[PDB]
Amino acid sequence: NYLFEYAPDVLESFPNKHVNRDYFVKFNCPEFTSLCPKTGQPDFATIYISYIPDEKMVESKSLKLYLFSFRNHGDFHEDCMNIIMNDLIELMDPRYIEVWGKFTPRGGISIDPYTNYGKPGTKYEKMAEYRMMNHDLYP
Amino acid sequence: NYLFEYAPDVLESFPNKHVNRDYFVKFNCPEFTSLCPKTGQPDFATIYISYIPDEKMVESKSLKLYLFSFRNHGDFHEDCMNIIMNDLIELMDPRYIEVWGKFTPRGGISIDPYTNYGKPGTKYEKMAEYRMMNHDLYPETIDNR
Amino acid sequence: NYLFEYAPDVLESFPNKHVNRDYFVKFNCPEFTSLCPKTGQPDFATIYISYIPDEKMVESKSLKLYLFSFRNHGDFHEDCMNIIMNDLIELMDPRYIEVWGKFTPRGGISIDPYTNYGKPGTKYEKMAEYRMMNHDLYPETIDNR
Amino acid sequence: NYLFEYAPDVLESFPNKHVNRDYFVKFNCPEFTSLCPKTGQPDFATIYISYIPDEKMVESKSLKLYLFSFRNHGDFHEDCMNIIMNDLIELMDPRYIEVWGKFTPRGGISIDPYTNYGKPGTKYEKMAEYRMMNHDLYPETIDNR
Amino acid sequence: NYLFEYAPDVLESFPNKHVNRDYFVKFNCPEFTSLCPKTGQPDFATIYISYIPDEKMVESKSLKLYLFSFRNHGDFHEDCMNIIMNDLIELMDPRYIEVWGKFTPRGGISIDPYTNYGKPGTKYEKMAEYRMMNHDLYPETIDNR
Amino acid sequence: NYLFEYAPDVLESFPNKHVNRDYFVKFNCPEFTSLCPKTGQPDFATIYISYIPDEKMVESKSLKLYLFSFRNHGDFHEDCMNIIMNDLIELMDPRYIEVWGKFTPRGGISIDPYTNYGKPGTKYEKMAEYRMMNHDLYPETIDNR
Amino acid sequence: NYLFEYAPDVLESFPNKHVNRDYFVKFNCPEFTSLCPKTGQPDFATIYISYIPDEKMVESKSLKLYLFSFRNHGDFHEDCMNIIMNDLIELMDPRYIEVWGKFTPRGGISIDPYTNYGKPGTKYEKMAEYRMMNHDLYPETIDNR
Amino acid sequence: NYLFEYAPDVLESFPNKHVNRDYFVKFNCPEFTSLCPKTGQPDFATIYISYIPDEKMVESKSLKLYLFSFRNHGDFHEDCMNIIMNDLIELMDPRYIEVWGKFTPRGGISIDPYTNYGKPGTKYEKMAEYRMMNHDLYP
Amino acid sequence: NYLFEYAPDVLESFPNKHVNRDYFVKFNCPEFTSLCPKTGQPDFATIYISYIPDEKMVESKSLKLYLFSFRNHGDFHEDCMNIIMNDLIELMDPRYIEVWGKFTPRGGISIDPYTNYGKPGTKYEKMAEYRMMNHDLYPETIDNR
Amino acid sequence: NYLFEYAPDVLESFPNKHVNRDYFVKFNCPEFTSLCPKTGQPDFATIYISYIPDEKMVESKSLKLYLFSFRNHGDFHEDCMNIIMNDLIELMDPRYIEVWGKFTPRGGISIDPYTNYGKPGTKYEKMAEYRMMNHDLYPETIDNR
Ligand SMILES: *C(=N)c1c[nH]c2nc(N)[nH]c(=O)c12
Ligand SMILES: *C(=N)c1c[nH]c2nc(N)[nH]c(=O)c12
Ligand SMILES: *C(=N)c1c[nH]c2nc(N)[nH]c(=O)c12
Ligand SMILES: *C(=N)c1c[nH]c2nc(N)[nH]c(=O)c12
Ligand SMILES: *C(=N)c1c[nH]c2nc(N)[nH]c(=O)c12
Ligand SMILES: *C(=N)c1c[nH]c2nc(N)[nH]c(=O)c12
Ligand SMILES: *C(=N)c1c[nH]c2nc(N)[nH]c(=O)c12
Ligand SMILES: *C(=N)c1c[nH]c2nc(N)[nH]c(=O)c12
Ligand SMILES: [Mg+2]
Ligand SMILES: [Mg+2]
Ligand SMILES: [Mg+2]
Ligand SMILES: [Mg+2]
Ligand SMILES: [Mg+2]
Ligand SMILES: [Mg+2]
Ligand SMILES: [Mg+2]
Ligand SMILES: [Mg+2]
Repeated sequence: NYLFEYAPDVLESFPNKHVNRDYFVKFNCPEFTSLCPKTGQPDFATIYISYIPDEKMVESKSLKLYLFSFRNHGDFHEDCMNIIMNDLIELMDPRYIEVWGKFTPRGGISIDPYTNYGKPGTKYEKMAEYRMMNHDLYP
Repeated sequence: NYLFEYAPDVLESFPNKHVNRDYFVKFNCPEFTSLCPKTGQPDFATIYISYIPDEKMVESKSLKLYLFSFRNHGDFHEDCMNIIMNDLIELMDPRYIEVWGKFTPRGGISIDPYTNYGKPGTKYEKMAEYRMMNHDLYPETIDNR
Repeated sequence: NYLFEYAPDVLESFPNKHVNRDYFVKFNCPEFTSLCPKTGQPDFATIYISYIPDEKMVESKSLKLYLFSFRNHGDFHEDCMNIIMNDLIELMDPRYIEVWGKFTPRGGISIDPYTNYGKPGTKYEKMAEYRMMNHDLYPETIDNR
Repeated sequence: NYLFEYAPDVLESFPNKHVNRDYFVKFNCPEFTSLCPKTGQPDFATIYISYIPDEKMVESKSLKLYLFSFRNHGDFHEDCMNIIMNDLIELMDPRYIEVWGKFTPRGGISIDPYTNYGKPGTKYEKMAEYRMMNHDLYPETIDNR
Repeated sequence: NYLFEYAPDVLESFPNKHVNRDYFVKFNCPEFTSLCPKTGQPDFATIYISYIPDEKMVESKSLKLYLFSFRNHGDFHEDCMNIIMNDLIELMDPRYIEVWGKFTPRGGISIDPYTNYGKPGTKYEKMAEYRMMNHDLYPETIDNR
Repeated sequence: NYLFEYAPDVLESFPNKHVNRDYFVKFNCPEFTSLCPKTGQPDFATIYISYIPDEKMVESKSLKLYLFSFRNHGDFHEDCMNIIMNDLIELMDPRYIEVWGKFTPRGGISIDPYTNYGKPGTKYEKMAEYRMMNHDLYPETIDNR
Repeated sequence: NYLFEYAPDVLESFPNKHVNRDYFVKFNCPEFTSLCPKTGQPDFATIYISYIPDEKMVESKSLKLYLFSFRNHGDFHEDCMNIIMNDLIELMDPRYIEVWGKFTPRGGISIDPYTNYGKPGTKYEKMAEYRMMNHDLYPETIDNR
Repeated sequence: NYLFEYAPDVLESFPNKHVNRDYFVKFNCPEFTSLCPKTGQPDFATIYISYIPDEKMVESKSLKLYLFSFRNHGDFHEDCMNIIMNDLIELMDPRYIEVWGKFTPRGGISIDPYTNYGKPGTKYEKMAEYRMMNHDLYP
Repeated sequence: NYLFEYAPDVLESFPNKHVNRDYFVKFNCPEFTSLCPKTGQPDFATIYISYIPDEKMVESKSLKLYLFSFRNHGDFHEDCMNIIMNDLIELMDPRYIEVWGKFTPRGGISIDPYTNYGKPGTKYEKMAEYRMMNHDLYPETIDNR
Repeated sequence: NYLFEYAPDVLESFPNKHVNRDYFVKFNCPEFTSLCPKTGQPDFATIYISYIPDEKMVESKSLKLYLFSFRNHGDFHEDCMNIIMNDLIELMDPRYIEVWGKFTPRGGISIDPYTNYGKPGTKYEKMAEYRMMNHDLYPETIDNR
């Protein structure tokens, strides 16, 4: 009973009851897999998704169906992370978000795509830039 | 007989005998459990609470009884952490507090909410903000085993 | 072009380099996944496969593909570990084989099936029998994280 | 929506498609909790349950509900392990089963009861006596942390 | 209040509801401490106590009270493991019991006494001998850190 | 003989032969134990104490004697880490010092107090604040085993 | 001032208060050091001694002083283990003793001598022989790190 | 200053001062390497050597030069172990000996050659057979 | 046909698949060995090599061979780790590279050299500089076994 | 044949063939032992020594003899770490050095002194202050075993 072709319509949110404070929520996602765009051969990752909400929070079970909808779909690793992040923004429009994918290595290349976004003009935009900068120093 | 419905009133406090300095007290709470509000399904976590006290300290036995009262209480994980923190800010009026909840997976996915608080306009507010900006730069590895 | 419906036909063998000898060959697959028959929801495991060949060895590439062929097959985990063992037995006529499966949890519970075989009448059958009587005397610590 | 008063009847089985082979299945159950009989206070454990089937497997979702069904039932740990074992023997009439429960400490002491059973008059009874007599020759280091 | 000088009387038992089976129960006890009989200097150990009950079980809190009773009691470690064993034999009349204590080092050398018992005349007696013959065949690495 | 009620006087110091440099010395102290002030029930912790000396160092055996002096002394853990810190500040007048205690759990919850200090007015004072601001950013996994 | 030349005379013993049963006492001795007889080069080991006592027990402090006396004493590792055991058989007249020495590598190569002894014509002689026949069936992994 | 072509003459022994008792000595040897006989490509192992002496013991430093003398020599893994064991017998003529080589795996094959020998006719001959039998059950 | 005298010429490169990106590529060599210049005696290590490519990647086969070419080269370990880094830099023009070396002990002491580089002027040079300032803040426990 | 009374003069250096690059070299030294100054009793440690060279490397065989040279010399642990650091600064005049000593426990307490140095007025002095101020933010678990 499961969309395994790409399905952002599945994502869902509930209100944040604590808009006064900045807090962090992290989803750990070790069951992520999707198709590789050229070969067609499955790829696998743990996805770590962290966000500071503004007014809307993503619902867990809807994030899980969302993540499954990748199982039978192909696009690259970097884009894949931007896709996930952008839908999550579209969904929540949060103060801050980051999506870090850790793919099983293939040739010694730990292909570990990292993206983030802070709300434009705000102190989050600078936190993005700062966290991004940090990311490489010890990934 | 224990009360397993939500009970902020249990919480008790005693005077900090060492107000003149900043120190950190941590509680490790591996035995935490509650209900998913939509499902009724139980959910489990380890909660870390750390706080620099001002004039009042939380008494452990009461923190135990307080965390038990979640046992048959539905709420989303993110709310619980915020609610636990608020009851503690209300009881204690701390310089600084953080509550970090690490829940066991559902549907493959586990939720780690982290909230903090510094006393407004003080060096602790800026502290809350530095530890938020910097929270979890190096996320630990999670395989669900 | 990869088959994501169950596909035994993709398994291939080659001549064992030392028939003279008993050596274990070990395969370790951290990315097996299949469907769960009741609900359609995906399942995840690391499969450990060890065997002592007679004349034939499984071509390690083709085993990878074989395992990916489970990605849309729907079966229970116990059954899967037995299908994989059987298919490998049919392909290879091994002296000894075992397949151990470590699933990620569902509902808080994870399921580790372990199945073995040794050639009937041989000391390999004695070996499989002893390994079953002694399997997992000390289960590893599991907290779903 | 869920039963949390003790309910054996929630247990479900399905046929073993591989009756003619001995294999092991393990359930890791890190989310168990019940009440202490005198005090009323919550107990916590990881339960490991490994069993060899004959004709009936226990369905995991149903084992889940069955384990939940202990959240508000009080019993001593030793009892609980034997009750769980007994309701699983009832349900499935298996060749061999073991239940090993590892509880969080109280008063500094933690209690880890281990119970097994092999179908009487068979090699499995001997496996039980063997696994019992060799039980925990090397107990894992415990420091309560 | 809490008796800190030695106290067998505290120990309490309750019937075994499952006498018709053999099962093990273990107590992990990482908080034990006692006195050295010449010097008067405290010593510390983790004690493991595993036993197969017959009709009576030891009540957990009474055990914590019984082990507290060594806090200001002088004895050598070898004697303490035996005394502890004897008081529990006397209270319980168990089918089998063992007491393994791991002490923290002194002058560079730690002492790990291990004593057991089985009901004289029975298969449990032979158990004790087997477990004693085979005790600690692979001793763990200790580096005093 | 050995004083088991609290005793600052025992502490002793000796000159630092290397005052013209900053260096750290740590004491690992896994054998500490004390009383709970309402109940009277013993508690246990590993305490880490690290400090940067100025002119005086703490003499190791005197420290063991000083920590013994809490064995029959009632206090809460938060106060003990501070008292310990104050007696060593008073004895030593160190450039920097911290005392981190990790207690064993009670009713499921362990308390890890962390306090520090640096000479007021100096760069060490800023050290203390930095180490306090950045304390325990990644708290360790505790499961009470 | 301590004596660091070989000194069997230091060893002291006290009565076993529990002669009526067989129990094992283990000493972990991580701090053992001596000299290579040809080189003068110091050599280091961890020694495990385990023994079922008869009427006499070795006193730890004396075992400490005894093992120190190797500090400036040359002998091959295999001899030391045999000599340590003999001094202990001479002092104690035990039912059973084993001494297992694990030395740190020289020239890439480390030497693990293991010796044992059962009281002649008794069930302990047969014990010495069973634990010799079976010694180290599963050697632990050594990489020199 | 080191024989790296095969050199059994290097081995050396000293008397056993305790001929009354059966005891075990084990050498752990993680620095073993030699040449593979066909390809010519280096192979690597930990060698665990255990013996119960009779009257003569092997000297450590001479066992180390002996082991080095393999560095530049080629023969198979199984033979290699029998070679080491046989020289050690020739040297010591012990009550019991076993040589277990654990080579870095190459294709998933843990090529872990195990040989032993008990003194012919004695209770060691049966201990050999028994330990050999044990070896496979959990190697 | 393999060269066992030092042979840089055997290293080969290929086009980086994602120049667009920063990914670490990691090589892990558990079987490096070379000669020690003073004494002629062989030396052993595990070499860890990580780098961020620009346009070129080292062909992993040829790196294996390159490393085997040290088998009769005589040099110190610090020098070796630098020769290997240099040769890799010359071959690949990497953005960032580091080589960490873990030798087996000689005389009781083991030597772990660590060397890095980042393209001069780039943020990679900032990266190498920070990694050197922060390298091995917590050395792993080493007991030569 | 060997010096075991303290002897700085045994230290030897050789030129750095890679002067124009900062790199780290670590010495793991698990075999260290000295005498306690008052008691006369043997002390034991693992010493970690990491340093960045300028023009002179310390030769390891000579560091070996230098460390042996402490076997019969008495000093306190804190002193010994500073003496070792100082004789190594003398010998090599390096960009940066640290000596971290981890000693076996006495009276329950073990002492782990950490000392560093960066060449004064340079970036290395800042690295020392940094590595000092961030020293041991997470102390390793110690249980004395
Ligand atoms: C149940 N506890 C539950 C169900 N869906 C959830 N979504 C989020 N974000 N958090 C929860 O705690 C959820
Ligand atoms: C889904 N795969 C599923 C649902 N219930 C199960 N029960 C058992 N025993 N095994 C499974 O794989 C199950
Ligand atoms: C509470 N669960 C409790 C209290 N006392 C106990 N004693 C034993 N043996 N087992 C328990 O589970 C106990
Ligand atoms: C003190 N507890 C002490 C001192 N010496 C001892 N020797 C032995 N064997 N056992 C002890 O418990 C000892
Ligand atoms: C007993 N030691 C005890 C009981 N309750 C406590 N609460 C706090 N906060 N600290 C303690 O040390 C406590
Ligand atoms: C020095 N301790 C040394 C030198 N050679 C030895 N050979 C053997 N077998 N044992 C030793 O302890 C040796
Ligand atoms: C032999 N390789 C050797 C001998 N002495 C050494 N000293 C140092 N520092 N490094 C080495 O590789 C050495
Ligand atoms: C013995 N080595 C000893 C005795 N007391 C000591 N105190 C300190 N601080 N350091 C030591 O190394 C000590
Ligand atoms: Mg995990
Ligand atoms: Mg885990
Ligand atoms: Mg623990
Ligand atoms: Mg240890
Ligand atoms: Mg733990
Ligand atoms: Mg090791
Ligand atoms: Mg080691
Ligand atoms: Mg330890």
